[PDB]
Amino acid sequence: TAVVVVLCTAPDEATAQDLAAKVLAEKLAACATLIPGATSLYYWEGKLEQEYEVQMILKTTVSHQQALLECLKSHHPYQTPELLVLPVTHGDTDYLSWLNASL
Amino acid sequence: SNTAVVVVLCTAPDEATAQDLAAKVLAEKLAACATLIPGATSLYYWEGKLEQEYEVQMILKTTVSHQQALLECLKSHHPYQTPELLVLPVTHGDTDYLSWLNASL
Amino acid sequence: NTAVVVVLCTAPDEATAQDLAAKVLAEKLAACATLIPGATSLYYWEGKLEQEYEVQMILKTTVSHQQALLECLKSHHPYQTPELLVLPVTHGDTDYLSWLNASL
Repeated sequence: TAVVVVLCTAPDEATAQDLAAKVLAEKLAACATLIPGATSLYYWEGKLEQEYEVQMILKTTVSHQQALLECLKSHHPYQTPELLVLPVTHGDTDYLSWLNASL
Repeated sequence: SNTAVVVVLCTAPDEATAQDLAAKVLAEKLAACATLIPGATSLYYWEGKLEQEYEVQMILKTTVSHQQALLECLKSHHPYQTPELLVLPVTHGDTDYLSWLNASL
Repeated sequence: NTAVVVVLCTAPDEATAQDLAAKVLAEKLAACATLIPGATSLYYWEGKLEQEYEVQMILKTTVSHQQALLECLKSHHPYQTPELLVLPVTHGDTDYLSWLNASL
């Protein structure tokens, strides 16, 4: 029942949008915030890369994190996309139960 | 020594609301600073219906001793019924920056 | 694999954000950097409600490199005391975390 935030990035809004809609429909996450207009830098096969991406912030619970990450990975176009889980130590009571009631 | 700090996530319907919300909690000294990232889209089922709304992502910084009050303040002034209100722990940061946040409160 | 963390840093503009990112990536203090332009930073400064348009940075590194990353980011940052906060990562895709660790 403990809530966690999940970070993921997608190559464009379309991919991010149905990636979100898919895990939401599967009830593996209660909410998804998409932030386009981003840029990520990193090395890949020896070269510094700079890609345009959409930042995804999903909310779920510890109990569903593994399943959410699996689902996101399988549907994600990349082989190994960004999939990170951050802990939440506190939140509005009403928002937390709505969120739990949604999974 | 500095009190532990936290990051608060909250979304507002538009830039004007995000700004009023931020100014309010900054004035109340419940938040040291706030970052507003407009252009966001939130997807979630609301009462069985898949919604897709334009949102302004807010990231507020404060200390653990003010988090409870910050959330309550944000909830009161927020137009939404059940606004997103989550708190993430900051396990480390630049000492000087952490002092400024503490001093600001 | 060492525990992974996320570092938040705010830059005054894209040029600075990208240079900071390129720099720490080259020094191997971070494995990835996500830059989000168009962000607004509100806070009080000696009586004035400051409203700066800045760039939100999200960097990925490990706990064994967090201090060095912060020190490199700070000194290369044009500001004297920029936002530098570390958030813990409690879990993640095994292959992604392995790649983050391998990158450092």
